Amino acid sequence: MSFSDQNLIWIDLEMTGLDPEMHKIIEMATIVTDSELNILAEGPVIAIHQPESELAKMDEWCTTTHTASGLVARVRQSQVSEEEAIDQTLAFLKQWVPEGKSPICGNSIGQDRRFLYKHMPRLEAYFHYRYIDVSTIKELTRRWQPEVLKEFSKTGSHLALDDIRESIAELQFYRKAVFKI
Ligand code: NA
Repeated sequence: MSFSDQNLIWIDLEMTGLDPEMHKIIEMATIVTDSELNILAEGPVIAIHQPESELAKMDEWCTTTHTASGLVARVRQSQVSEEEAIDQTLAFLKQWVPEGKSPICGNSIGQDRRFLYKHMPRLEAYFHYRYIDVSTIKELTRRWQPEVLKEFSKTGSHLALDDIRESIAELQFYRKAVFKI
């Protein structure tokens, strides 16, 4: 419909930890916005099954966070593998954005990309090599006019779709608060 090589692909992952070589993806969510950040479509929100041996690598922060959110129960009950999650996500993205055109968009999105390179390279390849990291703007704003940041707050639930919605909201806030274009 609104298919455009200017559209942006937003992605957030939840993982069993911070190390792509040791840990696994347990949730993924995608959103497509147009170039002006209007949300066009939300993609699959997928809890990815992992065995107990992989959930058992989670430290206290990860265990308590993902248990309290309900994600661990969803992971245990899920019948979706990484490969199937890639397939669902690509089938969604191909309807909205051409391959290789959108930077990867989110907060500290380089971390998600590391997990995509390791565990979902077919999906990593769908992105342009660049990064749209909303936290770049967060960090520059903290240094250049930190009182701006008290006008915006996040819930931070570590439910992947809600968190990527907050990433988009953060950039929308910066568009009005710190940009003049
Ligand atoms: Na994240």
